[PDB]
Amino acid sequence: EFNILLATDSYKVTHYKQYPPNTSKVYSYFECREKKYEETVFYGLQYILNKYLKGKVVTKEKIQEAKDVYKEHFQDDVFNEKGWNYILEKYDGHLPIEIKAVPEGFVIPRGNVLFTVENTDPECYWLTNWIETILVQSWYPITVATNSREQKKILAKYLLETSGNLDGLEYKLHDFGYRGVSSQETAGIGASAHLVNFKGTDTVAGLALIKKYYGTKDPVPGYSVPAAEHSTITAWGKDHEKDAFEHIVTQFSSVPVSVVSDSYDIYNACEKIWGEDLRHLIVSRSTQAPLIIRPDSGNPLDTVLKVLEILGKKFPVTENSKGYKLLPPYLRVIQGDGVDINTLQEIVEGMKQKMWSIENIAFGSGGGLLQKLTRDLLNCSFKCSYVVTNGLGINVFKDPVADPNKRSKKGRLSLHRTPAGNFVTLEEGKGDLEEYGQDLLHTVFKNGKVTKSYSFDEIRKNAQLNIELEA
Amino acid sequence: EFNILLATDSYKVTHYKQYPPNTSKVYSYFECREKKYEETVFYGLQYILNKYLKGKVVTKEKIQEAKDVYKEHFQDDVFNEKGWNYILEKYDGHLPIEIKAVPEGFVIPRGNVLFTVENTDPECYWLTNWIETILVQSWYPITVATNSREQKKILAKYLLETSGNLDGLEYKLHDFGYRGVSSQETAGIGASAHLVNFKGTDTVAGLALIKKYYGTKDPVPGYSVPAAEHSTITAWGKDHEKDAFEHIVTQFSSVPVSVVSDSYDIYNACEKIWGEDLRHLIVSRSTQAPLIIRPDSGNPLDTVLKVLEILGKKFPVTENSKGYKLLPPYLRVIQGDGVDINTLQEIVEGMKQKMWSIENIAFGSGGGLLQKLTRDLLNCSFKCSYVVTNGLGINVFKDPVADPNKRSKKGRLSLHRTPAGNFVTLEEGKGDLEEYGQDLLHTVFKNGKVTKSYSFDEIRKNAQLNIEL
Ligand SMILES: CC1=Nc2ccc(Cl)cc2S(=O)(=O)N1
Ligand SMILES: CC1=Nc2ccc(Cl)cc2S(=O)(=O)N1
Ligand SMILES: CC1=Nc2ccc(Cl)cc2S(=O)(=O)N1
Ligand SMILES: CC1=Nc2ccc(Cl)cc2S(=O)(=O)N1
Repeated sequence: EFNILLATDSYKVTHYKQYPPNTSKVYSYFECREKKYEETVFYGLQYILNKYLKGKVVTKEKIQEAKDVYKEHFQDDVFNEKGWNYILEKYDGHLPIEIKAVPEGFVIPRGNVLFTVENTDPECYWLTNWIETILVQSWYPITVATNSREQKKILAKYLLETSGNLDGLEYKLHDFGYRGVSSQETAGIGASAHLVNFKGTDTVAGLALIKKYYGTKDPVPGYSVPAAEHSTITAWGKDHEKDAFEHIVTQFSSVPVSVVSDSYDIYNACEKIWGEDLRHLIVSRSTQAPLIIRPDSGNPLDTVLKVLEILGKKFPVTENSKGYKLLPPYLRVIQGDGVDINTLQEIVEGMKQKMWSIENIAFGSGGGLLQKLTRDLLNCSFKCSYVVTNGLGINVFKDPVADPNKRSKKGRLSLHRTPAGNFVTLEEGKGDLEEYGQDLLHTVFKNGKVTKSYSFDEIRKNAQLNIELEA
Repeated sequence: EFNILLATDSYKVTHYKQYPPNTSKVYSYFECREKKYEETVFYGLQYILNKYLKGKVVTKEKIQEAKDVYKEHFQDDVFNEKGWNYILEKYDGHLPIEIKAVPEGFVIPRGNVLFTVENTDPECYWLTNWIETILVQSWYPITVATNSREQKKILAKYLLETSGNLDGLEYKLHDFGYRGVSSQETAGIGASAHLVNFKGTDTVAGLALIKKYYGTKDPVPGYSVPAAEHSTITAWGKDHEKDAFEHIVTQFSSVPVSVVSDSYDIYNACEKIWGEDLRHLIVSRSTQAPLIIRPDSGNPLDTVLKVLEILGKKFPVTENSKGYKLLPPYLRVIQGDGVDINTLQEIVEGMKQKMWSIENIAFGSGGGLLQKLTRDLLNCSFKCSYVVTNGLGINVFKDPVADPNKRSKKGRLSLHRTPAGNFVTLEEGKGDLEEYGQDLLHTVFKNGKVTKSYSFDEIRKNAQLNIEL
């Protein structure tokens, strides 16, 4: 069972003895620190609040286990038994903490306050930063959601340019990252973040997370289609690739089906097997059930362009109203190897240069989508900005001489609309001057209870692209 | 509750319809595919076997739940309900799978078989690759342990060169990565993989994992010391940094204490605050309880060197027998910002250039150690190499025309010591010829039961550096 007393960085165990004497309040905030990715999608805090922070999170047993662990971990007794006991006895194990946050799904420019944390009991001044570690892990769903949205922006731009519309945009980037992430828990979190922007996923773990913690009107938030892997093609034997292909597309004759085609020779597979030997099985398929040919190796751009040129000569190509080439509706391509935000851009631009519509292709991404990201990408960071000691509030901050990029904000913070309709973060309690209207943060957690929640449908709406929003 | 029927890539739900008819056996293997990082530490499988694969993992309720989810997920009825029913009825929900693996901790060159997976009942040919997704996640503890070990190699080389020994090597790289990883579960797994090589960690989650799944003779596998953060310094006010420092070092006067010193001006803090105003509180400290000064911003190399030069002029420096400069034993430095394998190398080389012993410094690493890694780094990969169809075994593989690096191995595999004492993977069942020694892969899982386990102590022993031996 999860124990919040054992879910912090070790050194934080010793912090209650390092704050100024008579400190009654510690107030801290989270931002994606300023100075690509000029704006971030705020998503994932609600998961952490519900799974880890709400309700009775302290018991006599959890206190004793933490005590015994830290005794050996530090080779000394430095653990704050009395402080944790106080929470157990006074509040029945419910955290005396208030957290305020921007609504989930909101798209906010870098350098803005996203959430704030403070203790609501003066005895629990040390509690605010004890929970830094688990709250800061929100960097991950934020970063996945943000990077996934940036890829949607690229896809939207080129789909609109080459086709005249955005039909099917939300299925253009499929999550293939289940095997390439660091754990089962990470898989569920990351896949959910991607589903903020898209509807295609093979990372099943994401579905149950959204259903439990966020909720959608629809039965599931994400979808998949039948698809082969190398084992189901190569198992037939090297001389029987065609037999495998025929069996698979015949088994899945009335639903869309993806078939990895590069086991031995992608170009032969496209031109001779699909393009000649099995062509009669492809041209008979329905628009609702296309064959989706999947290259999976080689230079991504070069391979996509050559696959398209091959198919364009074996199948009847049309020219859409924008002047771009379009495969028949029973035949599509998915590129699911080497795809990240950089190569995605290079592929779609290269397709556009060669007059291929983005209608023809979809992308899959695994490691690039869910694993190749760090806290450093958006500079997600939690810092103390305000304390009260001897009854006096002081504005605190760090400001390292050799890195102005690491300077933190001062004092009590609030988030506001500017006269032009943008975001601004006010420091030093200046929000109380009321020159900038109401604070846009909401209390989302207070004294062990979740006080404000968002459905996954609301989050998706908040996270929409401006291009989509242009009705 | 975790449901194995829901813990695979979606498309694998459809694969039982795609394999050749009359297939009784699907045999697959995991390797860190060839084409730095020439050898990998095998660690983490035992965690997965115990937490996810062993015992009764199939129930009626789990089958129904999966059926319901997949109906909506695919907008179609594809789902091998009968296959899963069979496992439930015939084997009380235990997986009819055999897994053979190299012992955990083993250090193996790239491009060798590390573990193999096969069904033990012909009805369950589809099950071997169902569990690919969960098994392949072993890439993470493998890669963390491997990358951590490579950093230990660098530290050892430079510590030996500048000091003549390896004293304290196992405390030279501390795990600061708890806040920088993607989840609580990842935190525990990653921290445990680092502790294969070192003993210093702030990622508390790793301790409980090792105790539950591996075990150590000592009470805990990893340790920490009291340390400040920016909040405990800055809370005192901008004009009171010295007061914060004095309070903290005095609270922790008889144990090592790390104090972040870059809140406002690291160089001022080292030269005027530690080096003058509070010098008297430092030079009095025990050798077992030094002050550990922690810079946390700026160019990692330039900052470490400037800090050492400042400290060397305010405190009595000696020259060791190798000719390198050494701070007094009550004063040490930790660099815990921007450290990864590349920058670690650049810092120790830079220190050696300026005649500073590696004895003087330790390193902390967070995102670089536990998060900035992918499955692509060592090319961790799981592929089918052997199937039996109509009673005939056939060796199977992929070999993409445009990428020879992705060619996979053929047939039944085994791992052997070579006459010169190296490793070789034999393909096409050639291991049965017994021209080499015994197969180094051992059965670790069979039909729902974990059949061979390793302690964390054994794993650390297996993962030792050559220079340590
Ligand atoms: C549906 C589908 N699923 C996948 C999952 C993982 C990978 Cl790695 C590849 C695919 S696909 O491209 O065959 N399509
Ligand atoms: C053509 C195509 N269709 C799909 C339909 C549904 C899903 Cl969930 C995914 C795809 S695709 O991206 O593989 N390409
Ligand atoms: C000098 C020093 N001592 C330590 C003792 C124990 C641990 Cl666990 C870590 C360290 S250090 O690496 O911060 N530096
Ligand atoms: C003991 C110790 N713990 C830390 C944990 C996280 C960070 Cl980020 C920094 C440190 S330390 O360098 O103060 N030493």
